[PDB]
Amino acid sequence: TTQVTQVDIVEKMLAAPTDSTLELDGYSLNLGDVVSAARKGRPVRVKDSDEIRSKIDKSVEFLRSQTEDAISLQKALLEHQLCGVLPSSFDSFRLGRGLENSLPLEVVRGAMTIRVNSLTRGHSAVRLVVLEALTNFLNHGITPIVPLRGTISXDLSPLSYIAAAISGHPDSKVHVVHEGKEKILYAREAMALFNLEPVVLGPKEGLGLVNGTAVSASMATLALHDAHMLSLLSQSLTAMTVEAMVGHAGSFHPFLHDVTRPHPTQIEVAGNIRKLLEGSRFAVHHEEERQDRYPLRTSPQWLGPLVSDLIHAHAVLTIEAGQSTTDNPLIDVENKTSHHGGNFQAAAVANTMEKTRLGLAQIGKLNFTQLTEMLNAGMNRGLPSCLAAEDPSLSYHCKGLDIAAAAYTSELGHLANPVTTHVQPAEMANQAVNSLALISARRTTESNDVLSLLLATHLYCVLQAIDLRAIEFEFKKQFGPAIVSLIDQHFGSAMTGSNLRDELVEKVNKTLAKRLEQTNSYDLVPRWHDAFSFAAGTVVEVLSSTSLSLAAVNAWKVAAAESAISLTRQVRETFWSAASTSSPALSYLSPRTQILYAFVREELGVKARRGDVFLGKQEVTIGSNVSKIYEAIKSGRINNVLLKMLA
Amino acid sequence: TTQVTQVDIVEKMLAAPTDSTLELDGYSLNLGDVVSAARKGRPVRVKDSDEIRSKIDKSVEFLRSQTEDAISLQKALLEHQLCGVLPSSFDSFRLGRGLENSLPLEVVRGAMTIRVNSLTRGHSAVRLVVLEALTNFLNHGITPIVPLRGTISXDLSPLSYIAAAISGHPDSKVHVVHEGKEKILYAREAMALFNLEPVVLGPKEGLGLVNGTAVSASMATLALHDAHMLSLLSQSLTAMTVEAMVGHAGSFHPFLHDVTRPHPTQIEVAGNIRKLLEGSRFAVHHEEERQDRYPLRTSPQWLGPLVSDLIHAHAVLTIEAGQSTTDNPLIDVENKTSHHGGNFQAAAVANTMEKTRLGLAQIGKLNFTQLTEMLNAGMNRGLPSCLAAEDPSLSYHCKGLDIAAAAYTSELGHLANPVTTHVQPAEMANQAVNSLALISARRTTESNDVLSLLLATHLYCVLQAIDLRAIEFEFKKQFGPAIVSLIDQHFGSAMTGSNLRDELVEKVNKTLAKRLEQTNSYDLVPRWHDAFSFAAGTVVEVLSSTSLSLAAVNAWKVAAAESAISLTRQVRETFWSAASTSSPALSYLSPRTQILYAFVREELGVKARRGDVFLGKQEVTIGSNVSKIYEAIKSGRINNVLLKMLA
Amino acid sequence: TTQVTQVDIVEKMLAAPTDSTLELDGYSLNLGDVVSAARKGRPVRVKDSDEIRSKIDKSVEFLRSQTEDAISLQKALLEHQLCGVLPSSFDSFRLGRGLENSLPLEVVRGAMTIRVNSLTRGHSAVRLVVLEALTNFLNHGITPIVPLRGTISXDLSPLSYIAAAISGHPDSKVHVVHEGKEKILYAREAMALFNLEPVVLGPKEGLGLVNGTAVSASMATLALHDAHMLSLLSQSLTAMTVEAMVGHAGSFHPFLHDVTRPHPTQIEVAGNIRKLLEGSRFAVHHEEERQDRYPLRTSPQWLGPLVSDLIHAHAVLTIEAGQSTTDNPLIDVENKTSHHGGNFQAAAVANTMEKTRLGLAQIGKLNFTQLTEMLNAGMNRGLPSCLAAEDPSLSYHCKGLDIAAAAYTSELGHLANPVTTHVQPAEMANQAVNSLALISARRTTESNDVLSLLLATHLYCVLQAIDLRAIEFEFKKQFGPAIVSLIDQHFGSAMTGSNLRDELVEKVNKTLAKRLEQTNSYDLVPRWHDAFSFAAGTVVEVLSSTSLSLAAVNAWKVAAAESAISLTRQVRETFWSAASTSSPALSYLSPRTQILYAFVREELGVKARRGDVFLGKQEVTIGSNVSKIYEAIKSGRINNVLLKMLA
Amino acid sequence: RGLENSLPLEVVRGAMTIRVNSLTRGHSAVRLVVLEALTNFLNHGITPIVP
Repeated sequence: TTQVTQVDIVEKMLAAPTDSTLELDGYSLNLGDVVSAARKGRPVRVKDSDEIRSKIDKSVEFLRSQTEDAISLQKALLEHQLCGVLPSSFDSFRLGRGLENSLPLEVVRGAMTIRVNSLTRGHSAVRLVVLEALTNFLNHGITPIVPLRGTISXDLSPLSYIAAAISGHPDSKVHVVHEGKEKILYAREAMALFNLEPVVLGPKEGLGLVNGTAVSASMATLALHDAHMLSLLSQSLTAMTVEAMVGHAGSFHPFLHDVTRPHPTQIEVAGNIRKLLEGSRFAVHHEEERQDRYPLRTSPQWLGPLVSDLIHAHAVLTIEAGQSTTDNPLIDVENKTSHHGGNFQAAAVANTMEKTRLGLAQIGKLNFTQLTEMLNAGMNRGLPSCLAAEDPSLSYHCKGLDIAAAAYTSELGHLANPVTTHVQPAEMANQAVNSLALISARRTTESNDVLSLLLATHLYCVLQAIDLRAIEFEFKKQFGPAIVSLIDQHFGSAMTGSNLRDELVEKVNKTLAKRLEQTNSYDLVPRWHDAFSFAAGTVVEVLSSTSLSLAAVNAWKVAAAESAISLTRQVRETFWSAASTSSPALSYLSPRTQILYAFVREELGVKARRGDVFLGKQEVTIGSNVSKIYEAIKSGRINNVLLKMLA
Repeated sequence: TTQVTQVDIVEKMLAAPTDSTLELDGYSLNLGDVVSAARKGRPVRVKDSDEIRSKIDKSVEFLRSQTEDAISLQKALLEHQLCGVLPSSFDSFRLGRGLENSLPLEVVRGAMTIRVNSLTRGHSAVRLVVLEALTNFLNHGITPIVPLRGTISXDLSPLSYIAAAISGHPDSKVHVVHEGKEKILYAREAMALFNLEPVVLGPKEGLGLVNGTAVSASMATLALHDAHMLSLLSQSLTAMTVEAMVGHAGSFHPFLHDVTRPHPTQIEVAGNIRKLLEGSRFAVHHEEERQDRYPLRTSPQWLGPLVSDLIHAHAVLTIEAGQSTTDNPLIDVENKTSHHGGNFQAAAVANTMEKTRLGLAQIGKLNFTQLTEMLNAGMNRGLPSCLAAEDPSLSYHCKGLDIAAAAYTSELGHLANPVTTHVQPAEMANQAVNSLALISARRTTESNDVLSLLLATHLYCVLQAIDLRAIEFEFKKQFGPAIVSLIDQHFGSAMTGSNLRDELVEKVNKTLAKRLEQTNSYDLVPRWHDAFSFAAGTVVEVLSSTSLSLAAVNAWKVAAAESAISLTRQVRETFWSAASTSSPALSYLSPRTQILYAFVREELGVKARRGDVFLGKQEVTIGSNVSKIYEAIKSGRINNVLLKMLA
Repeated sequence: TTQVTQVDIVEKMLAAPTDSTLELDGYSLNLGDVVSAARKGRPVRVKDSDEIRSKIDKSVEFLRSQTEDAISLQKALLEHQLCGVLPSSFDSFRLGRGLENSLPLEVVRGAMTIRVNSLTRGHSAVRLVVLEALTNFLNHGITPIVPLRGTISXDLSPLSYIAAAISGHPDSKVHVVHEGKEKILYAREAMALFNLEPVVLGPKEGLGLVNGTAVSASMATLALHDAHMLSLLSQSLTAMTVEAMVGHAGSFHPFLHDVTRPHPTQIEVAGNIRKLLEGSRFAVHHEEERQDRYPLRTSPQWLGPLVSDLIHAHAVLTIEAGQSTTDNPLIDVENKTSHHGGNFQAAAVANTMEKTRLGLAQIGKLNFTQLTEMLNAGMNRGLPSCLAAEDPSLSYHCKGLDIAAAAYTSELGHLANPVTTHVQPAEMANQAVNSLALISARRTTESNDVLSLLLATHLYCVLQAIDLRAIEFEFKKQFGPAIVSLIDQHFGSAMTGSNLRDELVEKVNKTLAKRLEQTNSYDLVPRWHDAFSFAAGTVVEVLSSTSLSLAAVNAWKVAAAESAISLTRQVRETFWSAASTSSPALSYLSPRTQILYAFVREELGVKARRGDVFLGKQEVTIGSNVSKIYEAIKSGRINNVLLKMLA
Repeated sequence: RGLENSLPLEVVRGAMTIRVNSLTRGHSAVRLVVLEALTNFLNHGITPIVP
């Protein structure tokens, strides 16, 4: 639909407050909201309504009227569910290790937020003091430690650990930061510290808690949120690769989408890239009288299908996470009746994770092909061998990254296979079909991580590639006239009263380019002597009817190259002398892509790399720098940059 | 969205005329249209309009104004494309074998239809006579033979074999039916049989003919079409299994979907099933004081997500097949400019196919779990062992089908893995990313096929099950009172003046049912003696205070069992004596599901099966029957009976 | 182990007689045997021995001593098994279509052969007359029609259709050839045409006939057989590509395998390639002072692992197909005891198929990367653009095949995913684990097929490449001196008494080669003018101190280029005028690889291609030719030419 | 948490052991003092953090 783009969605999510308290009313909770609560420690509370309180209280009352095994049964439903694996002791912990078998804290916080929001719909019949137990945990930084695996997503077990924690189970353990450091204390031990009192689960109040898809919906919401970002970064990387490659903006022309193949997201993607490329002095906007490969040229038709899936996933997950009661059985109250269904079958969130993971693998394949092309000397239209600043003979700057990019891409491929086709006949066959939503959600989450390493690698590389390209442009700017000059100083007199000027200038220059594009692997000196050497053979053809010794041309050849090698060395020192805030790239880069350049180059401190050898020094590794770009993506810091350049 | 459902789409598709000529205008082509013209030999033609003819002629005229190599180049860009593999001779052909390496006929006709439509948009710049070359071919049943494999769906090769066929190529075979029998002639050797004249491609009139998605879009349209039907059949099968299982309709109540988890497609599927179940005597509609399993109870939330993808896929494909120019370059006549993009990257159609194939596996899994549960004596609530009409000892009716069901399901799982993750650096890396659309379409088509096998098998089995259920019902109808009769005849006098009446009849009936549930694998005689034998134990409890000999009750037992044995044998013969058109099943089945039962039991001839042993003969095999149902699905005959019961 | 190689196995298989009758004795059956009897209509029979007949009769006699229901039960355990799907009528059949849902003929014959062999072991307890029922069927070309799908390879159904065919079932069709043409008759309607008498199964003589792996083992044997050939063809293709690429044979030196990484199969493959490369004029054998890519250089370590699996698979299958009773129960006559186990769980054969299918994808990938590199003008060391004989402008010879290659490879990837991970809780859960052997065998067979398409395409392309290489060689042979000639004719006098001779000839030749490497995409005229134009620049350097006009050298340039243009055009016509049996390629190709070249260029008729444009005509398409090579692989005709060049 | 993006210590220790064992075959041409650098790391519980 040409109304609501991924960007609209990202801006909405990014607008979510982290300070103001989030109010759960059972219907307006959105994806940006759950993410702010899970990761940004946003305060959370069941909306101060009365309507909400009444329907809640009414649900409970309707049940009270239909005291013994009611509580006992709950204990029996919680017992068999606390069956997951977790480190038995703290002795197993090690530096940077220890909690691998536990669900990420943000997933648990997001799960509790979604758990409460749905219980406010007055269908579950669980006391308001129980929902409050959960919001207090969230507001006091108390997060239950729950096993990573064990659920088939009909999320009974992980949810039970949450219930056990609030109900103060003896073996229940929780996580919490106690001024300065983080600790893992027992449930009743943590609650004691914050003056919180353990709740006591009553009639059917246990199924109303352990039933549901809150844990899946939570991790899935975190994953879709991260994937949107990666999607927009991919598009930004495309625009910047079009620039570094000196490609064509025309592939993103409205006629090639809006008109001829009106897929709303093909239009959306082409529109975004078109926008990013506007005002670019790197990319080509017109031609007068040429190829440009699929990685760049077919990028909208490649990413477009993926984007609609991500937009679709967003529709599904906002309904799932903010407007659905996934418990069972459910009460109708106003109609005085209980219904037995299966709203706990998280096939909806599983379906979004399966589709997103395949999409994450398609985005990675696209960007990999663009990046590997740009890193291929015989394909990147002139750029230095491995994006090395100095002589390639002792510099292979990005070769390893080119390799790492393939490694990430391969892994995304395997990760992309479906999880939902591996359903087993669980629970004495009563749960013969289960969604496997959290397992799918977990796989998609790893794919986000792997794509992030790939895209952080691509960003690092294009930056370096456009700086180099900026250097080529600075050089060309001055060498263009210099060629004309050194020509006349050596041939003007050699032949006057002829047309041996406008022609020799046009053919020499046309021959120089032709050869220099497939000689970008040569070290500086040999490259230029090779260039004009070929250029000489061109003068011999235009100036056939002229009086000149072969030593009178060989002098023009050694002088032309000499100037080129001296020029190039000049432009280079100028660049490495000026701070990045003054980079020559900032005068060719589009105003919008210039925003990401500055973010990485200025705010993240990762600069262009000269080359250990040349510098005669081993500087902070490339990896240490890629790692910094990677971390900006995982923390989300880059999100606003992306929004700002695409808004 | 709650507007437009899968049935709304199917209805619209099945409304596509087969006789009325189809006029292509570059924007109105439907998926119902495309299908009628490819599988229903519906006449096609480029709409008789001046507008169409105008822009067509203009696109050409624009080109003609920017001599020799123009045609040559197109004899080059057609030479290297005719590189697929196909039987070199007819000496290879065998009985029911020979064209495995050729593209299905209907796919070619559809591609032909789609090719033309897109050409009418005037972005191509190809003569109208050429478009007519294809239409004539379609109108005369002239379908070229094209290799099954070879393209990476950037579909150059497949299309080339279509061009060379209407361009009269010496080594360009085709397929047609010459009154009575079909044959495989050569291009000009078939066109000179229908008065057709082979066209000659002019300037860039080859690329505008071989650059496109036509072939993929065609096969994808046929696969999505078939998948829509299978998707409806799966819901029908769900309803009928709820009946055969004497399950609960409450799982499809609007409160458990429309109100609690408002996913449009979960509501859509729940509604469909609720409908089909309305007025069913088999399914339960309300209790009064259970445990339906997930295969039945969670079907809406299981199928809902898949349904939304098929509906999303329809939106993608309609725009692709009926409103997009997937060629390159593209001309903007009313702007005097040529555009170089990449609308040939069929990622859009591959996306639909990838998601559809996964959906087909999810459907298969659901129906399999339903079917296998219904075939499990320990889970099917009292149905006969293997759905055998007579004694189980010498009857294992659907044993093989349960196993075949698992076989088809397993195959569906492996088929569902993605194809788009196996992209290769094709064509000197220029085509580093390619959609693989046709290959994916091909795989999805195979899943359509295997699901058809699974659903045909499920249909066969559910039918036999409800008849057997009908018989159980008729029996329980007459046996109920019989029990109350023989009870007095033997007791009554045994203890008059007390309450040993209402109680003895309740408890005996109750204990009689609890033991029959798990004894449905016994023959008939021992089964019934087992039942009342257990009952007699209940008698000893109720009639504790009474004067009766152990032989007095043993007489009651044998009598009861004898009555039951005779009774069941009676209700059976009554069933097998009456034509299916008078089957007692029609008295319990819902009005809507009865339609499917009648379609199979009558129009198909596939009747219930009593048993080869019993009947002392070997009648047409189970398979031959299942094949009938399968053949009804593949031909599309069952399509209107599906719309009929759901519309 | 270093004993027994893949070739040793192939040799042994291709040594299986087709005329000499095959005698089954329950322990000697080979995989070469099984194949000859299923694909080579080789006569089969239960070895004429008393021992065999003794234990057979004894197994029966043991049973007969522990009347009615005995036969009935077997009419029940055959009823429910004939549940597969197959065309209900012949009105469905079409040209080259009709039996897609039936098991391949050869598979049935093989299963038939294997069934019998296992029965001769006397563990079954089935009459000898029954075994003869099957042998006769095989000897008379009577092959029953059995449904393609249905079994989970615990292969009850498929086999049942074989029993019912020789047991004379009314609804049990079969296939046979009645002098001249093949037909599909009924059981007794075909046996009463060959004087055969339908057998009647007695006590437990049905289970001992339908319980087994026969069908899976059969298809797996045929697939492994084909895979062995493909595996050898892949190594042959590797060697020929090293030639066409003028690569290095050093990568196959024994020190880089036998000594440094002693993996038996890496040594085995390295040896095979080393061999084929012995005495090659194309491949380099030693330097004297490079960079072969992994597709060529790492082929032994890439194919080695896969080869070991095929050899391991052979060991598994031979024991399975020729020395195992996969029925149940099983009788130990000389111990008076019946055993209940599970030798019908074909996990063994599924294992072979799963690993073989993955291997087929690894092979395809390797050969694809080799082929696509050879087709890349920028990587193929000087070969013509798309392997076009004439000017590239109007010739893109193998463009379509590079793309088809990627297409086949992508398909191989998806096919390679496992099938054994999709096991379902079949048959009321009694068969909770089942091998899925036949389904896996079926998939592996398809990979055999698609790899054949890929390798046939690779073979076609390498052939064209070496001819073109041969032409380059013949040209370089005569051009070398020509350069040294025209150099003196124009220079020499220009500067006598100096060293401007040995130097000018070296540097010019050197710079002439460096520019030709990357100019192989130019037509011919501009190409050569481009070359010496660059050369002239080198002249100006060497002949710096000499009296010569710019028109003096420009004369040399044009002269040189003119010479080259004429020369190349001469060596070309010399090539196209001589029959292939006299192709200059035979002078450079290794003795062993020449065998493949001759097999294709002669016996197959597939000649090099000059170009439709140039020749001013449209000759048999590339595809029709590739199809020939493909057909040679499928028929197994190329098998002996493979053994011939490797033996 | 913290070291998820690093290879497990045992893999690195096993890698160093295998690295040395193969360098003793006299095909690599790497000084013995270099192989010793690796065994000392292993014997002193020094394990390089690797991505």
